[PDB]
Amino acid sequence: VPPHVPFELSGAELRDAIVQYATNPIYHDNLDWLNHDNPYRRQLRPQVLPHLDYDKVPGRENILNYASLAVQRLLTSVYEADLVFFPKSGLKGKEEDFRAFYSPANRALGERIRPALERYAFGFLDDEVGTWTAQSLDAYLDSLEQSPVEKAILGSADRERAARMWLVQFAPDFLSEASPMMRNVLGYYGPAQSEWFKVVIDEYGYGVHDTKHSTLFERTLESVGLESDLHRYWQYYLNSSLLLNNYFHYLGKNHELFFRYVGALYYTESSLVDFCRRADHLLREVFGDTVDTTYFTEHIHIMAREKIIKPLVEAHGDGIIPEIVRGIEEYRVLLEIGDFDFSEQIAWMDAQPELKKLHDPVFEGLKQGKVDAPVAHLVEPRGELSNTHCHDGDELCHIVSGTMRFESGLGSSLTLQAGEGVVIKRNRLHGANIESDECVYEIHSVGDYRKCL
Amino acid sequence: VPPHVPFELSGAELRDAIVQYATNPIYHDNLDWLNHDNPYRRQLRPQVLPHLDYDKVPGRENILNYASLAVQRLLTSVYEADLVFFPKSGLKGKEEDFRAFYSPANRALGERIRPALERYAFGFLDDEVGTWTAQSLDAYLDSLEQSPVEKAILGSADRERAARMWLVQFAPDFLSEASPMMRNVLGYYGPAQSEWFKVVIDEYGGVHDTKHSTLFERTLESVGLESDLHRYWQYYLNSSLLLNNYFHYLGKNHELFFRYVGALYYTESSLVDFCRRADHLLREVFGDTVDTTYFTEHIHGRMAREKIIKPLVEAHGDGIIPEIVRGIEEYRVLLEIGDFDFSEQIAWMDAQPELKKLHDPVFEGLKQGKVAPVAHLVEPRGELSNTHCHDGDELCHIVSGTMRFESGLGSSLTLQAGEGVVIKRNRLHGANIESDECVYEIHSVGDYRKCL
Ligand SMILES: [Fe+2]
Ligand SMILES: [Fe+2]
Ligand SMILES: [Fe+2]
Ligand SMILES: [Fe+2]
Repeated sequence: VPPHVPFELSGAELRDAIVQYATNPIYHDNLDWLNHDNPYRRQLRPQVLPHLDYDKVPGRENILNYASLAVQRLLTSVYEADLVFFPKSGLKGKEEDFRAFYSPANRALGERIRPALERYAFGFLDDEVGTWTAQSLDAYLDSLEQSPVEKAILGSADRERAARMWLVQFAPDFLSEASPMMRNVLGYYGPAQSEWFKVVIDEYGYGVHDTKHSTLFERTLESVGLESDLHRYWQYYLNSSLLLNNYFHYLGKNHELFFRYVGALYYTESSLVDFCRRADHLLREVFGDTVDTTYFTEHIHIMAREKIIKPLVEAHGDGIIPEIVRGIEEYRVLLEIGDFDFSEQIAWMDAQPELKKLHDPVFEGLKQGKVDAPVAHLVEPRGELSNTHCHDGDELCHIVSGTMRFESGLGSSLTLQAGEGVVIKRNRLHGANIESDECVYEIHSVGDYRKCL
Repeated sequence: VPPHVPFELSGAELRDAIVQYATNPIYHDNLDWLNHDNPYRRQLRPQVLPHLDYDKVPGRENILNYASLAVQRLLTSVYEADLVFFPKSGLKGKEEDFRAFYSPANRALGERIRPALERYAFGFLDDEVGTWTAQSLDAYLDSLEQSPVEKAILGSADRERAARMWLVQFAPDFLSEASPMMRNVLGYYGPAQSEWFKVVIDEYGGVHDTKHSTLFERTLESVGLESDLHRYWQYYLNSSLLLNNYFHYLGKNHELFFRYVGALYYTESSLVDFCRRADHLLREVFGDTVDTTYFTEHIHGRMAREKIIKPLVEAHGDGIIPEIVRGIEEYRVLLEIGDFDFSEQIAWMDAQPELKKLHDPVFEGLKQGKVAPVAHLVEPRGELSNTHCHDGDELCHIVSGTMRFESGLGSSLTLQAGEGVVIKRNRLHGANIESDECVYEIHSVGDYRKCL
């Protein structure tokens, strides 16, 4: 028997393999802000991946840096190759993009880099979350006010724009609802398999398309002027949103974390009533009667501890309890990241007029060397659309000549003319496009922008 | 934007990558003929994989050669990594085999070689199966004696052994029923998704006792067979794995989604005749004790042409009709291979006493130089050669010792000094040593009839 060479992929061979998967033309930069009914095109900005270090796994203080957002976009596209998508208007015309996403090359390229991507995205959870008995697990299970999402949407200068930015975050999740959960009911195991499929049955709405939860979220999006084609608002997905959705494909694809999904299954269903009640009350508060919230209220109309957790512990032993606990705590940490990330973006979107005015005083500090900041000069023609991204330090955009559309979120835009600019806060999703025949502008890497005031 | 380097894996780098995935100790040779309640260990015989050419894809005339059987075993192991398995007696004790099967290394190594394995396994179908209209398709759909399976089991010298060999072939399929089809209901598309999930619902029952996999459990336990995967892995036929791997092939690769739409029509619309013949066959062989509720419950075909095929062609155009037909015809070719492979295996098992007698005359023909390469072997007690096959007939001649020659589930021969057996090509077979030592020769006679 020949010796086994352990699987290894790191260093430059990892960067080349990640670039290889992402250089597929369906992943290149979009010329518009939205995807036009094409579920096979996902913008991964491949021109930046060669310059990132995937060997250096970041901590929680740095999971909002661009490399983590770049990895989230790669992981979403890698996971979703197992899911069936077709445009709302049909496959006719998009056959070539359909073949470039579902091909023997695309999945193998993404599956070979998945272990390394799955460690840059979730490696920090080891520092954020012993032996257990069924008795200790019970008490921990028994020990489980305005939400941060309510404060940001209700306290926003534009409540409707804030809520619409919140709804599109659930597009990859709710429109393919229970797709990650179904990864566990494949195979052959005990009665817990039928019990888990019982959740999927309700999650798919008995087979009827009208009561399917994915169709319910369509009417929710269509009631506020938003579309339901994936992935229309891909460029408006926050880092934390992809992190939350990718976590269940992470738990669902890798069956060694099957008991971690069992823990997160309890926590979601036991917190789902309060979440759906808050979403229904908040949406009707922002939009009124015109909003369709049947998706959330149906969940209140609708078994895991006795019918799944208990028989699994009796059959597979007490050694699986820490993983059930770890799945609960890992998910709670991720929810905290979403509340912080989403609240920072809304405040960043609402403060756009003042951060544009703030460009002046920051610009004077640099001219007086209050800080020493690297500068880059750029000349781009109209239609050079920088896809949405973020930076690890604050930047000062200064427009010398021309006209630029600075994007900070769905419905949040600034027109920047000659002599004007904007202060770009770090870790915030943002992009830009040129609206004039030519635009000359500068980018100042000031680190902390408050050091220039 | 850096230029795109197209995915490439062939030649020596392909063999190294296949050996790399299969050298996981959970894939090593089993010391017994059966797996004892461990769904994470599958025998892939990795010490033979370096000596196969995966670049030369064989045609249908050679898809029963051993190289195809080796690829079938790997593809099943790669496909089933997406499936949840737990032992019947619990995990407690299989933790490291459980971690050795469900790990990022096992999945990435198997997914990297999957495109090449799928070209070796299904490449012949390109030579075995234009534009279409909805009307041309309807007419093709409207135009679709004992079965070969009945003739083989009822014509067998041991009908009970014949039927038990037939039941274990469906273990990876029936015990994980609707698992390949459920790969298509993940995602986000039109009403056709809800129609497909309704078919999956019937296969799962939602209740565990009425779940169709549980019905097949009581079927196997009623004839003395166990329901833990993969106990009879060494007794799985090439064509059996080929049929099961075909639906994971269609389910994993969503570019073949409409090929599955064709295969969905044919199976459910032919499953009634299949289940009725199986119910009649099992009751004739076993009698009152056999539980055939699995087959009678199945007795989807009409919901699939109107509620799935019709709106899909209306939504995606006529260009998907050729793939729907291809899924139908590709499935019919594989059933033809299963019927031939299974009929040949039973005839090979029933003819064991005569093939032992036939060793004598084949052996003198070699003694007259009428035909053969020879290999001498000295193996100790407990040397269990896992089941495999060869591309030509071989003559096993025993000089000294005792050997248990395995030819199938319940088919065995004791081979002593001076005796032997004629090993027919492409037939699943194995061997074990029953004496403190066994010295024997293996003669590669090609066609054994040239020695008579
Ligand atoms: Fe739901
Ligand atoms: Fe930027
Ligand atoms: Fe069924
Ligand atoms: Fe042999």
